[PDB]
Amino acid sequence: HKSEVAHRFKDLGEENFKALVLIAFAQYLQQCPFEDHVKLVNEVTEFAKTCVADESAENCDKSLHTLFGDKLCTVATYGEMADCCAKQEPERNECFLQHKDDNPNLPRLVRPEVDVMCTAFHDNEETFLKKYLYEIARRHPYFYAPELLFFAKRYKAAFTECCQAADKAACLLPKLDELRDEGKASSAKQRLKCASLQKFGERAFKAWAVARLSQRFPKAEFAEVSKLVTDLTKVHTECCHGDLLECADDRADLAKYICENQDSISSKLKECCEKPLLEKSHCIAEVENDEMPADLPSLAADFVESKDVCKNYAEAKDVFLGMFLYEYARRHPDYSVVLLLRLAKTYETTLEKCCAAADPHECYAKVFDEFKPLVEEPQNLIKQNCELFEQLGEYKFQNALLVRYTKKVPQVSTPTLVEVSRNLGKVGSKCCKHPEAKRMPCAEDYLSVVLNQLCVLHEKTPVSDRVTKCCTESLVNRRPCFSALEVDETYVPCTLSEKERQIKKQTALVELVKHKPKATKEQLKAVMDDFAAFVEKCCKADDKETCFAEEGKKLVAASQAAL
Ligand SMILES: O=C(O)CCCCCCCCCCCNc1ccc([N+](=O)[O-])c2nonc12
Ligand SMILES: O=C(O)CCCCCCCCCCCNc1ccc([N+](=O)[O-])c2nonc12
Repeated sequence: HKSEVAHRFKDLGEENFKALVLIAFAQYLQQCPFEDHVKLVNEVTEFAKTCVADESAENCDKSLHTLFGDKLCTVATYGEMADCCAKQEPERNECFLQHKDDNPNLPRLVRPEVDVMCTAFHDNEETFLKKYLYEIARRHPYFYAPELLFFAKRYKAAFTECCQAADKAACLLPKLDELRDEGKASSAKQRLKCASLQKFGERAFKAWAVARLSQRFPKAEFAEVSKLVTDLTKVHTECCHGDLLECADDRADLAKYICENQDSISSKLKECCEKPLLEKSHCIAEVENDEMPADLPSLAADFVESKDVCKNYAEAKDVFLGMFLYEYARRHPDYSVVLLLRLAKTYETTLEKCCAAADPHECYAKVFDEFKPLVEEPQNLIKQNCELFEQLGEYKFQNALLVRYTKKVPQVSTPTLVEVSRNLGKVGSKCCKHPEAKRMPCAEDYLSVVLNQLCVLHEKTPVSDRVTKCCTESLVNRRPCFSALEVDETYVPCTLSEKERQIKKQTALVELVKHKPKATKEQLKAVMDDFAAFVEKCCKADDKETCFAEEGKKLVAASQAAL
C-alpha cells in the first residue's frame, strides 16, 4: 500500500497516468506554459515507475497532493497562486482549488487551417494530442478528466482518419466542430455536479443521484441504487477536488462493477459493457432509462397509509426519504430530477410537522395533494414554450426570452443572457421534438447547466444581490426563483456569417432592453424591424460603409426619439 503513485500507474496504465497528470497540472496551473508542464509530467511519470518496481523506495510513500503539489511548486511564485506554495499542506492543495480560474484570462483559441493542422499532427502526433489536453483543461478546470481522455481519443480519430481523406476539410471540420460543441456542454454539465457538492453539500448531490439512478434503473433494488450513489459520489468528490488519478480509477472500477452486476441494475447496458474502457463509462452515463417494473404497489400505502410511517421516519430519516426519492423517481421517468427532489423535500416537511402531532395520519393524509401544483407548474411550462417555439421559430423565440429576462435581470451581463437564451433555444429544438414523457428531464439538462453557468460567472463578476439570492437559496427551487424574479425596482439606467449575424442582432437588442426596460414589445419590434431595414438598405448601396455610418446614426435618435 505504501505508494499511491504506483497504485495509480499499475491501475490506469502509463498512457493514462501521463495524461490525467497533464490535465491536473493544467487545471491547477492554468496560466503556466505547455512545455513546462510536459517537463514535470515526465519527471513524475519516470518517478512513478521507480515506485512500481520498489514501493519502499525514497518518497514513494508520499501522498499525491504532497507529490503533485511539490512538482507544481517548482516555479509557480505565479501570482495569487504564488502564496499557494507557502501554505505547506493540506492548505497548499486547498489553495490551488479555490484559486481555479473558471473565467480565464487566457488568449482565445483560433482554429488554424486543415493542411496547417494536419502537419503539426502526423509529424508530431505526441505533443499534438498533448497540446489538446493542455488547452482544454486550462480553459475548463472542472472538465471531467476521465471524460477528457475519451475526448482526446475522439480527437485523435478525427485526425488519424481525416488527414488521409480525399476532402480533408469536409472530413475534419464537421467532427472537429462537433467535438468542440460536445466538450463545452460536458464542462458545464460537470461544473454543475461540482457546484452541487461545494455550494449545496454531499447530501443534495447524493439526493440528485438517488433520484436519477432510480429513474434510470427502476428494476434495480434500493440497496443497489444506494451502492452506485455511494461510488458515484466518491468519483465526483475526488474529480471535483482535483484527485484526477483516484476518480479516474474509481470510475473504471464502477463501469466494471455495473457490467458484472447488470442483472441487479439494467438490461440496457449490453453493448455499453462490450465497448473499450473510456467508451464504457461514457456509454453507461448517456444510457437510456430502463423500463419501470410491471405491476408495482402505490407509494401511498408505504408513505401515507402505513401506521409505521413516522416510526420508520424517526428511526432512519435519510434512509426513508431516500426510499421516498427512490420509489417516487422510479415510477416517474417523465419528471425532472429537480422536480422529484421538490416533492421529496415537500414530503420531508409534512413529516417533520405531522410526526410531532397527536394524529400524524389525519395531519399528513393530504400530502400527495401538495405535490400536484408542484408537478403541474413545469408540465405546463414545457407545453407552453414548445407551443411558442412551434409558433415563433428558434430565432424569434430566443428574442422573446432575451427581452423578457433582460427586463427581469439587467444586472446579469449581456453575453450571459445571449448564451442563456441560445441554450433554451435548444430546449425548443431538441426537447420539444420528443413526446411528452421524455421532454421535462430533457429540459432541466440545459436549464440546470445554463442557470448554474450564469450563477458561477456571477462569483467572478458579481452584480446583483437578487440573482445571488437564487444562486444560493436552493439547488432545486432555483428555476422558480429566476422565473419569479418579477424584476428589480427603480435602480436601472456586412455579412461573413448568418448564425452569428443573428447573435450580432441579439446582443444589440439585449443591450437595447438594458437601456430602456419600459419599451413595449411593439416599440422593441418596431426598432428591430427598422434595424433590419438599416442593414438591408446599406448591404445593397454602392457606397457600403457610407450608408452604415450616415443611415445608422439616423435611427439612433429615431429609437432614442421613440422614448
Ligand atoms: O454520470 C456520471 O457523471 C459519470 C459516472 C459514470 C456513469 C454512471 C451511471 C450514470 C449516473 C448518472 C448520475 C449522475 N449524477 C449526478 C449527481 C448530481 C447532479 N447534480 O447536479 O446535483 C447531477 N447532474 O447531472 N448528473 C448528476
Ligand atoms: O425541474 C424543474 O422543474 C425545473 C426545470 C423545468 C423545465 C422548464 C422548461 C420550460 C421552458 C423554459 C424556457 C424559458 N424559461 C427561462 C428562461 C430564462 C431564464 N433565465 O433566468 O434566464 C429562466 N429561469 O427560469 N426559467 C427560465
